[PDB]
Amino acid sequence: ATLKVIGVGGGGNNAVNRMIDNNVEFIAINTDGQALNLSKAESKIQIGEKLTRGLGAGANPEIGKKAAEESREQIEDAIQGADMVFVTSGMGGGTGTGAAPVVAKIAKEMGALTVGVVTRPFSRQTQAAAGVEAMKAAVDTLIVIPNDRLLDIVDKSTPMMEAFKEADNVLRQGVQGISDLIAVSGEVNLDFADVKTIMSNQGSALMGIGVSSGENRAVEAAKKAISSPLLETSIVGAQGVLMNITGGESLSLFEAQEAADIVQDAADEDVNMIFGTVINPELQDEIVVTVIATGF
Ligand SMILES: [Cl-]
Ligand SMILES: [Cl-]
Ligand SMILES: [Cl-]
Repeated sequence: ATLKVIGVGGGGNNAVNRMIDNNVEFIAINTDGQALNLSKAESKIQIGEKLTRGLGAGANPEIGKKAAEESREQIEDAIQGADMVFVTSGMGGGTGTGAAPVVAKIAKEMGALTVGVVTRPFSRQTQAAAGVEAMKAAVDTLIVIPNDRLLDIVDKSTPMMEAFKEADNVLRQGVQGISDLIAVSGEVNLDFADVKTIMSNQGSALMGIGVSSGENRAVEAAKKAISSPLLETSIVGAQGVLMNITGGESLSLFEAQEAADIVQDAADEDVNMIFGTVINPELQDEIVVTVIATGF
């Protein structure tokens, strides 16, 4: 499975520059031609050249949205061949904010599992909130992750793709009535209220993702999956919890039972829990635990 990481706008370009420093391709997209010159990505696309001709360096999301639509054909050609796509506009609230949803819409309408990666903190009248809402509408799964843990999505790409495929199958079948899902990785400083606005009023779920390898991998992966402030409060009171651990041939029943215990003890006593264990060679020595909390 081939992955493509697309940084949109100044923020995404800087994110992409850091992640370059494999089997993952990097694309940089921006309305600002001056900034793409500073991108280290092998694939660069300047979008909306007709639309932005004569303008200066602007911060209008609408220009970015229409810039991406003007260059739709160039974007499809660069994404062609991608199984999964990571789209992020990074720490910026300008054109990239508007272009990034369109890039995801293209990746999605091309049949690639499309993940929106949000590093910019948010919660309502900021441009950040508007962008996050727009991205949410366009992607299969939105994932919120600390800016300093950004390299994890490329470093641990194969386990992450298993987690996003799990979220995809949960949505498709409406497991435990879930119809809307946001993913979390790392020490994301948020509570359900900060994201309640932009999720469906019934069927909303939060998925924590923990990945680890080496010694005490199962314990660490399971604890990271529930260590985010967002999962710590949501897991308490959660009427339902979907728990899955996936590893390679080396995954023992001891590691699987321990991970389940850690999640069960954190969860409510009356919680309706579904436990899953999967032996998947492709993970090699990596472990990934997903914990989906619903029914708040
Ligand atoms: Cl899809
Ligand atoms: Cl930061
Ligand atoms: Cl699998």
